[PDB]
Amino acid sequence: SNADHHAWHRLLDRALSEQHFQLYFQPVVAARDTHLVLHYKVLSRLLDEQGQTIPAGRFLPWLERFGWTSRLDLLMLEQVLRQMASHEDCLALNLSAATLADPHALNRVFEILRQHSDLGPRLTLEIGEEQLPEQAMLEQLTRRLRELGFSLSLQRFGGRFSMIGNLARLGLAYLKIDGSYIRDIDQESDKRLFIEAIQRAAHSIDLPLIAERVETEGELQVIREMGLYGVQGQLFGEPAPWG
Amino acid sequence: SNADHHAWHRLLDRALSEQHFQLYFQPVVAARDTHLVLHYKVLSRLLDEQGQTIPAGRFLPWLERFGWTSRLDLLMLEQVLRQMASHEDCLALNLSAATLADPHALNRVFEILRQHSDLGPRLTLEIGEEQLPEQAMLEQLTRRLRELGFSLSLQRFGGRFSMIGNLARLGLAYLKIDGSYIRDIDQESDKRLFIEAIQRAAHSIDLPLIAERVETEGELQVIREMGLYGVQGQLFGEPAPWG
Repeated sequence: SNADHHAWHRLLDRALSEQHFQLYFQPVVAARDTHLVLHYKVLSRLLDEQGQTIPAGRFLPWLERFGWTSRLDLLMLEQVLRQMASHEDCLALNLSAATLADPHALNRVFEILRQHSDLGPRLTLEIGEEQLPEQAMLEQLTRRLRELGFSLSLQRFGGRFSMIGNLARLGLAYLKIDGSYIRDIDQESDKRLFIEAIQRAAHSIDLPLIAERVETEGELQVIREMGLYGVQGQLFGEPAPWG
Repeated sequence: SNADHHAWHRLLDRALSEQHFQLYFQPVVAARDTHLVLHYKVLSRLLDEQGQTIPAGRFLPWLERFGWTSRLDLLMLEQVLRQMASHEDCLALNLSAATLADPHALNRVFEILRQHSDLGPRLTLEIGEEQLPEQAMLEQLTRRLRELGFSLSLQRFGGRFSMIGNLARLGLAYLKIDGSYIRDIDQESDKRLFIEAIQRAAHSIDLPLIAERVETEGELQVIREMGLYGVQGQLFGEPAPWG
């Protein structure tokens, strides 16, 4: 694969520099009524010669090996902020540990955000739990974002529940729960006790909860019945260009 | 270290076959009154020529590399059950993933337990969360132990909180919380929110909670104030032969 590295490498580099990434939008909706959307998660895709889509699951890895993940983040950031002037809907954008660990990258982000202060309300940046900063830089990060008027969320949440307490300082916009803790909850009640604990803690600190990766009407009903704020997943069609 | 392997190897093998392990007892006590003991955790030590002690932290690793961890478990088991006839106090014994993954080992354990049915009430076997069996074998395990009249506990608990729900089926005697979630709780309030969630879930299923590794009077007070059942740690002297 000495070569494959070259193929992908020569691929992504040009995609970063030429803006070959397409903007795709996954609806995140209300558990109580899935016809109500809360905001749209923003996804990045690539188009093959045929026009077919290429998911990040197939190219992120390559971005990681090359250490260009920051490089993307920013392309999406600017590209999105640009997209957002055409409308007045709420968006959620992905942020990568790669971009956070790199001081130069952040500062870039803040420089960008500064140019688009008017879109603070409508843009929530999401970072993953799995790949998360130390306590100190995290509180700093939210401060920097509060000053600029932007919201921060966590996703893939659930494994670092132990840290639930430090989240209050912050003022996260919401908490997106890893869909693994929700999978077949309809037929595996042992899973609900965990969720409850979350709600009782989240509710406690006025943090809304969104259920990630809901794939079946069964899971939807119990989430609805347990009263979580939000829901997203395959169960609501595929993501898609801005229609 | 090609040699060190031989040194330790020729060491432990003889200790397993000759019974060179010494029985040591760490008191686990009531949070509300540390003069009340609930049971004694059982520890295994080795004696150097001088008489000084040798903690498992220094020999377990070697036992792992050689795959003799099961081999020990059973030595302790029998040795302990033997110790227990001389008294009427409650004991807690360590059980290793190594022994659980090995069908032959278990069966040995059950064969041993069968010979000492009269000591069911007084012996609680503890297994760690970190190193834990799949769901199916776990429920089977407790069944096998219920039939024989012995109690099971979890320790190092907290990281796999997500599994809290499946614990009800079981009938664990107690839940021993990893002392990492308790460290400087006196001065780090962000830690208490996590504990609360635990209590509200544990209490929910009538599972008592014990705080592992309490090292300071500060930690003790907040645990006491939050109302956890049990406490153990360096703060209550060193372990020791049966006095």
